[PDB]
Amino acid sequence: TMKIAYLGPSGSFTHNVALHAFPAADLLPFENITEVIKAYESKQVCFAIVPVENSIEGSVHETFDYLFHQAKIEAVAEIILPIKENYTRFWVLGDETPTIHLKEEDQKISLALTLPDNLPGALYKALSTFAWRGIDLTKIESRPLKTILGEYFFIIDFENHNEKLVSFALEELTSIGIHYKILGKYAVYR
Amino acid sequence: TMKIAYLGPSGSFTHNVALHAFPAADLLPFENITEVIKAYESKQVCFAIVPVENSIEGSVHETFDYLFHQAKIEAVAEIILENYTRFWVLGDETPTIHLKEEDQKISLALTLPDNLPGALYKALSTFAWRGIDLTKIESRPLKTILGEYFFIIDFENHNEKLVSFALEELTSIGIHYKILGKYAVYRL
Repeated sequence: TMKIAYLGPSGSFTHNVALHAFPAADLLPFENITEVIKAYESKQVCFAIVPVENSIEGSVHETFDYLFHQAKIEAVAEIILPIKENYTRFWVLGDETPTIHLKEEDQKISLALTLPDNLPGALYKALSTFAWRGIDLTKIESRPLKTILGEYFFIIDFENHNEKLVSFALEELTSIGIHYKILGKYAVYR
Repeated sequence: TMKIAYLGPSGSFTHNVALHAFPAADLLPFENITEVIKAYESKQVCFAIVPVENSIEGSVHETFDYLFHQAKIEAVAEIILENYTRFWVLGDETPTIHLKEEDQKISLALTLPDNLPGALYKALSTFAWRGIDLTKIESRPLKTILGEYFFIIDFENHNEKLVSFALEELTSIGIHYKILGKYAVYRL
């Protein structure tokens, strides 16, 4: 919690976001999302703040590809910013849940799933696991696995209001042979 | 003397795709994907060739957004080789393509009830119980509010009457669809 990396330059939307999450902290700018996250990995900073999704353009490829393939870091808070495109989701990445007293709007968990034989055909099994328990899917996005055409990993968000039910959901995924990476468990602030 | 639009400039990857797919044709370049499709919409050309999926970036946002939000046209062929690996041929019927035919597929853009992604499992279950294999699932913002999307699914079109019942079932659930294409898949 001392030093915080954000997507530069100074006065950026991401800068504005990092100020609210960490008002007492030393905020250091980095030139691109990859370097922001690498800054944490190198232990220069304590948390990193990056844009992850926009209401018009969609998910930020750079953020999710790096977080899945390379990083061993989690989203620990989400802040939604109005833009005058309209709304963007920003994640606070780190190792602990920071204390943030902004208006809480939601609880979520984000997963990166890969399927057996990397077949998209078994996606329904993964979604049914959460569906039958009434855990609502709020987002799904596919990204290239960077192996061959037709192999992907999936970014899925679910409501995380009932964390113990979610835990069983994840256990069932495992029992089915579906592999997942937890990208984050976090509160959503607007 | 068929005129065909492709994503420019001359010597682009898409040119090269079109060059191999359509050796007898007059190939006209356009500056961006949106303009390529408009070339067809405006009847300047008989077909347009645009990238739909990239090995690194993934699905091409521009292509799918325009086709969903703005155009009322279908892909009539897919070629496996702004993007690098999957290309759609847009037009009104399937043209002669001088590549190896590999597959029959259909791509659908789905919207869900109250536009929340939560009912996606229903759309997928509809195809799953019939043994219709999905080969891709992508989403794009609906451009309404954050958390609202439309969903692109590609599936095998091996059994067309089974597909027809699936669509009926989608309908009965209140899931709506736009057919982005019914097409054969060709390999360069």
